[PDB]
Amino acid sequence: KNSLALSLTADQMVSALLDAEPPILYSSMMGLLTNLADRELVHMINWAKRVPGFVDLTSHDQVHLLECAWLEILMIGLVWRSMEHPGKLLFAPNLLLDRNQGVEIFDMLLATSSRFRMMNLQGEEFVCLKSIILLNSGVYTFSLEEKDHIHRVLDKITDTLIHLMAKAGLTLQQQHQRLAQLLLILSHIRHMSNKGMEHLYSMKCKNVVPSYDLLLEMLDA
Amino acid sequence: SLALSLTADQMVSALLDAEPPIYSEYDPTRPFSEASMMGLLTNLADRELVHMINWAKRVPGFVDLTSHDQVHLLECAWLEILMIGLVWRSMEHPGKLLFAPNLLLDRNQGKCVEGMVEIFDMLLATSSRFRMMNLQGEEFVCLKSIILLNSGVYTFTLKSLEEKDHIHRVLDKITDTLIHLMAKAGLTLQQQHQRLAQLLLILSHIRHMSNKGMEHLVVPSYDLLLEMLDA
Ligand SMILES: COC(=O)/C=C/c1ccc(N(CC(F)(F)F)S(=O)(=O)[C@@H]2C[C@@H]3O[C@H]2C(c2ccc(O)cc2)=C3c2ccc(O)cc2)cc1
Repeated sequence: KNSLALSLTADQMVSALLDAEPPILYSSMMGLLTNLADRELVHMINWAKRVPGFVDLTSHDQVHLLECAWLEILMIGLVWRSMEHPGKLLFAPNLLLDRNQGVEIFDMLLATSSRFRMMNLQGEEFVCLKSIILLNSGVYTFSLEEKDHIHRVLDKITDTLIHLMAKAGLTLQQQHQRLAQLLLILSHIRHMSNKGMEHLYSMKCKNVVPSYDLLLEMLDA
Repeated sequence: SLALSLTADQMVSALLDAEPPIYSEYDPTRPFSEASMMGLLTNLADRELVHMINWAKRVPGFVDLTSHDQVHLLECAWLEILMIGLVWRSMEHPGKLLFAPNLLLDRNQGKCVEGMVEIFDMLLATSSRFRMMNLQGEEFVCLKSIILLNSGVYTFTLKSLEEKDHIHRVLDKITDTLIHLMAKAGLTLQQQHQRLAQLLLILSHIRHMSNKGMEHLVVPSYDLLLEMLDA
């Protein structure tokens, strides 16, 4: 493809993703969280359309990626928002919870926030990671041209991460180490998403996960 | 500990040397029932686990951890480790899963067990991805060791902070090792960072498959893992 996305510099990629960032939204615990997530989803769709390369995909492939990524995306945002509140999860500025208000999944989310803190994760890195989640989470479960495009965009995001690190003065060795540390946390975000989904099902909340058709209609709108 | 003093070459040699052996029951009644196929796979996994513990003990850094932390890591990783091994064995058999030399199954056979075809299809896609990437054996063994160290590190006092820090340093050494292998192969710096990312991103898919596998469902107990570690 002669795609605009593939011509982007590291700086343009960061700029696009920072510009696409949704606002931090305000708020029965499950009731509150469901209402918040539902409002977040609307923003997520519109954000996804702004991730470079995402709209080059067929509508079907866009929906597939969103279906596979949505809860991981919510989670990573939660973790980012909570990074400067040790021991707490900032679901919203008016819904900031500690463990006691929880717990298995709460504890996993808190450990991720601690990891982000210990690594001094930067906003520019965060937005790259969130975009990787969107592009990567569904890419192994899809056509050939689409997968190739996704992987080329993913490679651009890698290049962008490395450029950011090099600009901040990290040595080559530090760059590769940090890249790996950031990407390895994604496996834990996937794990938490799967546990979350298993828990949404266990609480009889199958209804609240967005369907293929819901996402499709939301993308078209 | 000297694990963190290893060179990239020594890390690769240690991991290659540590590799566990590769059979299923001879002449099982075929076709399989749901019960009989699950019986075969359970028997195979159970025997593989014993060799997995022996392998884990030889992953540089692993035995520096407390016994409790060793078991925690194995509890979190065991299914992913079995699955990556399966995917690796299956690379040169497009459309098939080489559970054992004598148990080579296609996706239609996954249908014999309720819920299993979906996991089979994900495993097959991973094998195709490894093939498309020309995954090398030296890379494979690094990735498998990453899984062991990474999967449970986020779900663990001064001691605990030192345990986590040690794990992360060993993970850093394996990263360095992967990069060295790539640089030695002649990849450009850009190509190196790209391939590293591509490989680590597949690990999130392996996680996913393990989680789904665990669900749809014979899981090894804390006590069994601990006994095997001590023996
Ligand atoms: C009646 O109220 C109750 O008793 C039940 C209370 C309760 C409350 C949360 C629980 N989880 C574990 C966590 F986050 F708490 F640690 S979670 O299921 O994995 C699930 C995941 C994550 O936390 C839940 C919630 C969610 C998502 C979609 C919905 O439609 C409704 C809720 C998430 C979320 C993350 C980021 C964000 O920006 C917005 C939402 C578990 C029991």
